[PDB]
Amino acid sequence: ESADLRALAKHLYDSYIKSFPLTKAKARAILTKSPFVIYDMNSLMMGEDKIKEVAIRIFQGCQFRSVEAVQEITEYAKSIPGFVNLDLNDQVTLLKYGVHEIIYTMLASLMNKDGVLISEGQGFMTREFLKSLRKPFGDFMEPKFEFAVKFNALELDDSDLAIFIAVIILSGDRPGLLNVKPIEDIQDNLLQALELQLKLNHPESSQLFAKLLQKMTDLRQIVTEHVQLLQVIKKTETDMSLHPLLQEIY
Amino acid sequence: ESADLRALAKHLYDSYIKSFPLTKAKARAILTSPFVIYDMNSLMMGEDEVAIRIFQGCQFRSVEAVQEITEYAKSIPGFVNLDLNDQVTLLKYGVHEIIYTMLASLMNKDGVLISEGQGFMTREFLKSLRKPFGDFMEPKFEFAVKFNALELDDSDLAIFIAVIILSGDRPGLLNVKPIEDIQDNLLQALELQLKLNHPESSQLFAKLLQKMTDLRQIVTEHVQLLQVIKKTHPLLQEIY
Ligand SMILES: O=C(O)c1c(Sc2ccccc2)c2cc(Cl)ccc2n1Cc1ccc(Cl)cc1
Ligand SMILES: O=C(O)c1c(Sc2ccccc2)c2cc(Cl)ccc2n1Cc1ccc(Cl)cc1
Repeated sequence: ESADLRALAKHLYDSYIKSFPLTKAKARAILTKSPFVIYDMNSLMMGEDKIKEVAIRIFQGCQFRSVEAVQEITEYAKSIPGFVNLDLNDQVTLLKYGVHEIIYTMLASLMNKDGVLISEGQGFMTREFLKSLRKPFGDFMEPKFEFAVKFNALELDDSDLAIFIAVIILSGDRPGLLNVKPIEDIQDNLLQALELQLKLNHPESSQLFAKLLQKMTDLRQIVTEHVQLLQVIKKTETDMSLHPLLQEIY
Repeated sequence: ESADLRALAKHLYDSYIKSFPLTKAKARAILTSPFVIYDMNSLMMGEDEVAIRIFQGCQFRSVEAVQEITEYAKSIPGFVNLDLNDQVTLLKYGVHEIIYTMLASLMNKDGVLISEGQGFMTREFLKSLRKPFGDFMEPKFEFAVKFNALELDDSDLAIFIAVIILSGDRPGLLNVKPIEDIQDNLLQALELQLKLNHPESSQLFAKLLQKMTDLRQIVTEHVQLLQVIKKTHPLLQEIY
């Protein structure tokens, strides 16, 4: 029956709002109290005032905020009906891989073709400034921006993304999973949830479900580059430290 | 209205049984099948440091518990109509007070029900621990003995725990008016329920409102201990 899921879709929006303070809705407003834009070396030196080299400072900046994003997605995951009940060793597995795919989804919410929100929306930072960095980091965030723009085209809601965020973490198709059946069953309901939500919220985006499920192809492909790229920067610069929570995931 | 109150009582009760798989009725039934843990040796058998592993299962369950509490607060009339920030606050603080209340329904003098009922840890086993954990649950056991002496049923608890949840004095509530507004309602319902289901028990109502002073005691003191437990996985620490 519908109300089964309609109400499940509600439970998850409400947790979504309660777990991530920068929503797609809040970003879209501040991308159309305006952000301080950074598009040059010095505008970064203002960015300190207003809100080791730059490419390394700015990389370590992506890392702190991601340690706090991983915090946010754990909080959200606990909320998902079933997840807390599952095997403990697999909870840790689902997050270990389920995190990054979530990140570059929420990322897209903060992105347009031109750049990316920063410091909780306080600032903006160009897609072309980023390209113009130090040899390893001049390619740090480029495919993100590419996928951001194709992914954002579906023009998803927050309420949509909350169920899709759910489906992601509860994969089953993940490496190291002892009990796969109960994961895959939670997801059968989340997919069932998601299906009706895309019909109702976006009644024109025909095969939006299909076209959304399709973007999990793009998403892993992104994670793969980030991993081996992230793996380089350790060899280039063993001076750099990583946060242990980020270590675990990686 | 004498009839409205009897309605809130039932809506709350009903939601409570859906919300909580293991009732105090059937937890009492069990207590008088369950695999007991009384030795170290029973333990390594029932699984199929050691002081650490036991503490940390209390953890995994304590987090399952939280979720079924959040599910249950949903059905409290107009709970959801509250400011979402305020919902988070009420749950955040009340959750612990309701865990020991429900941990009473699993406890008797000599130990506590385990694994959603399939087990029984001796109270004397629990007492027989290391200084970091050898009087961990000892305080708890005294609360539940005195608490269970009020012979509340789940019909009463289901109204009682709703009231814990909406206690309007929590740190950081933004709009306290409706929070107390509902609590006034659940109080009015709990009065009628205690006076109906136990007309023999005089001032039971008054006596339940004092154990809430105990609950706030046992919860700060437990807080105090899970920071003393910080004087002895990164992704898992974050889970808890
Ligand atoms: O501090 C920040 O919030 C920040 C930073 S770090 C920073 C912020 C202000 C001045 C200097 C550095 C960042 C760096 C990149 Cl290359 C991309 C996004 C960044 N952000 C925003 C952000 C980072 C990660 C995620 Cl998952 C979402 C938003
Ligand atoms: O998973 C359980 O059912 C359980 C546990 S979990 C456990 C069982 C066997 C060995 C180690 C941990 C538990 C531990 C303690 Cl020191 C006290 C009560 C405990 N329980 C009963 C319990 C029921 C509910 C909640 Cl909120 C917390 C604990």
